[PDB]
Amino acid sequence: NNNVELSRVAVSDTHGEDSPYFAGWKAYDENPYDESHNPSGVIQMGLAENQVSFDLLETYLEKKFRENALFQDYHGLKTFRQAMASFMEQIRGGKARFDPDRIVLTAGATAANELLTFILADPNDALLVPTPYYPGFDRDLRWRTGVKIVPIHCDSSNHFQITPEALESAYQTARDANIRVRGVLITNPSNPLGATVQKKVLEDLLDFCVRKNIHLVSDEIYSGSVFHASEFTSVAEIVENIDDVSVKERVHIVYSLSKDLGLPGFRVGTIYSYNDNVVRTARRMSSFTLVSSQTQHMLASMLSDEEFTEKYIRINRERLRRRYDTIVEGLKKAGIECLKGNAGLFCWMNLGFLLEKKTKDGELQLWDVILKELNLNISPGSSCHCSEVGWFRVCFANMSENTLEIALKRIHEFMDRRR
Amino acid sequence: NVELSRVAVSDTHGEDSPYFAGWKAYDENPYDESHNPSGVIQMGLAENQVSFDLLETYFRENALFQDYHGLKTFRQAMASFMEQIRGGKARFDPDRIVLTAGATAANELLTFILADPNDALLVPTPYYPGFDRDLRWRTGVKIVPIHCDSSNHFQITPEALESAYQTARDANIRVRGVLITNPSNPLGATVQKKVLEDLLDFCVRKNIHLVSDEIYSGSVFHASEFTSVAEIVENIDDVSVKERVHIVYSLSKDLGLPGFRVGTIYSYNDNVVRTARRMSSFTLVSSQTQHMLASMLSDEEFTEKYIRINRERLRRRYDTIVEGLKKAGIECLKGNAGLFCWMNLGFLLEKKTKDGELQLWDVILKELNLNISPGSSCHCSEVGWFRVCFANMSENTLEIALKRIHEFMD
Ligand SMILES: Cc1ncc(COP(=O)(O)O)c(C/N=C(\C=C\OCCN)C(=O)O)c1O
Ligand SMILES: Cc1ncc(COP(=O)(O)O)c(C/N=C(\C=C\OCCN)C(=O)O)c1O
Repeated sequence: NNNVELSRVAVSDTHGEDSPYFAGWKAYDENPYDESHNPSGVIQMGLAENQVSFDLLETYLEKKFRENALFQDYHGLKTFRQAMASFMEQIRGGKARFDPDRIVLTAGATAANELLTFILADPNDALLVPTPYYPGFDRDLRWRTGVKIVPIHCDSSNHFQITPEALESAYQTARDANIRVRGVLITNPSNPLGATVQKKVLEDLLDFCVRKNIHLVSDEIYSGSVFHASEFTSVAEIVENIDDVSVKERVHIVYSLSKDLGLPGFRVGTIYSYNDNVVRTARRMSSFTLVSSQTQHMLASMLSDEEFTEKYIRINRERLRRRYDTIVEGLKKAGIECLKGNAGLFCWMNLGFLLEKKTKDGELQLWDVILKELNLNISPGSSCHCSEVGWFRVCFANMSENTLEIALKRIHEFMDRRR
Repeated sequence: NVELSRVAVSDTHGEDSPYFAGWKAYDENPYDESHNPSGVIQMGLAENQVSFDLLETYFRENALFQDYHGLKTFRQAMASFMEQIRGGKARFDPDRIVLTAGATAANELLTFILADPNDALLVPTPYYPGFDRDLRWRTGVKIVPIHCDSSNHFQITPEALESAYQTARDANIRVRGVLITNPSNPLGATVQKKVLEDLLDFCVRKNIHLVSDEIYSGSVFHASEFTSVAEIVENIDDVSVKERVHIVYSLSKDLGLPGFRVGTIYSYNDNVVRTARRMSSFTLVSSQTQHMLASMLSDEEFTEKYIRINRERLRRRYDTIVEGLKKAGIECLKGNAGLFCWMNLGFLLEKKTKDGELQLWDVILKELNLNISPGSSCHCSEVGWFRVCFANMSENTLEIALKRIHEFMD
């Protein structure tokens, strides 16, 4: 006899925890920085969390049960989905409108993307994802679904943006390889690039999805963190300009309050689908990952406070843009370039010029030095499947001004030695 | 036009079914004491309101906490709360507690961990209709029934386990475990300690898993009649036996908090613990909710008394409905736990068939404006049985519902 057996999924490494993204976070837990009693400790810059605006929520909740405890309906509180739909309209500046009856809540966007993948792709089918992308997709999209990721290659020529030749090449290469493609999943604005997607690129992408008869999933979890509202194009805007419901039926939006509101612990995700069958199916499936009715009830009033949401979103954009400029201008003093970003909680930092040669193990060696001599946890670009080595994602939104300044000192101090 | 996955177009969502057709019909004309007492009274939903008044009489760091270990305070509260429910007959290490969004998530997640697509789990009939979705819809895993009949109050026998296993072998389906409900839904009955030990020996001999969904453990009328598989493991000394036992629990039924989506897996298998915790990223409990409940669920004073009083009211509510149904000439199976009774209407049947049972089920939904669950939606092997929920309603509403059934038998 042998030890009682677990499933293939259970012994698979697709949980993604043998990886630089997880090891650097682990190195942070063993020696965390602290201004007062460990200024030599590891500064956490590898986690995309937003604390720069959190005082607005603290100030707001200061100034202001049986029903929710019994409410477990898979639609979610009608009151909260109105708050969510209105909050999403405010993020997009009225260039889109959201019917609360189409809102499906999930425990964060982690749940939403896996759920949508269950709905749009069979096991052994594939989704196209532009590189570089959020390492967590390698778990979220694949671990339990049997679905595969086919990369859409992007390089620095066009600032890592989708080109029609890369969409056609990724699709056709897979189709010639007897891999069935079911859709494209994009991050808009991008993680890890911190960059909006240009409107015409999204329009060509939607046209491409029509021509191949595939789906378009747009993960817009950083939409409220675009530095300037007018530079963001949600796929909702491209679809609102179309009454052809035959076209609408393939577009789905993933959103979450984890990044824009800085509430990751509350696990508020949503799917907004223009496909009525996906809505009905996603909602039944959300039974496996429902949002606490307590937090829905708490957040509903705050997220419907049109006065407060207008102010929060405006101010959150400015503080993130302000941190982006702080860190990008700090790195330029040290002789380090970043991609020009216009959104998100992270900058995309080019260190390829410090490498042995453009190889993967050279990037990890450098990452090891930044993690052990500089005591900074940042994410190596190859764990985001970047096509060029030496790029690093650096998060700037989860820390105090001074902690960012000290982190900048260590890097500036490190470049002086290497010259 | 776009294609969706087989999972998306599948019937396994289970809503083209009487359990959800009657729950539907309730929404179109819902009862309300104030402005519609002729409306549909909901008796098809196992929810517990009878003890909620006891709860009523009783930030930056939380918002940022998204760790899949869960709050340590809340894992401590859950573990001590689960020990109090079992009367100290078992001990729960808070470090092994894995939280999920309800037991709905927990059973599906465990199914992902314990069985491959196209393998099977054995499930005793009758069983919770939601399992037909939860264990199968996204997992590709099959349910092979363990048949039970009324001769022994629908309890598992060593023989039924073995022929059920043989049935899967004939279909070239590999059995990976048995999932039981302890106490039973829809029977409302504890499982005898002897039966659980014989079940565990069967799982050892076939080297398969045993999942015990004990979401109704706090609703056993007389605490000593309940045997958790945790008590049986507490006194086993072979690790080969322990390693296959996993407990699912939730605060939805015993505490009446279904909306907060607090589920847990307590597994005696360290790799299931670690895998369940990684997999719980897809279905985490709100940290706000963990925090609020940690203080309440660690107040052993309040919890010891809450558990005691909830047992007494569910027993009396059980007595109210079963004695109400007997007055109308209807027998219920002898139950001792849960939020529902198991009602035999087999004598009003047109043809001792499944078609006949649903036809009769249609009458109670239309004419009586009562949603109750037909036993064939629980895969009962005998026709004419119905699950009737009694804890999701007021005193007044239950009396009104009984009166409607009483008149129908006239
Ligand atoms: C593009 C994208 N989608 C979904 C998620 C999941 O977020 P949720 O709504 O479940 O809270 C992330 C989280 N981004 C990160 C994940 C951090 O770990 C926590 C995962 N919940 C990151 O550091 O890049 C993300 O970047
Ligand atoms: C044995 C069992 N396990 C798990 C669950 C789900 O519990 P939760 O996910 O809240 O922790 C139920 C709910 N059973 C019912 C609840 C249904 O509500 C709607 C979802 N089907 C029922 O009517 O039998 C159950 O009976």
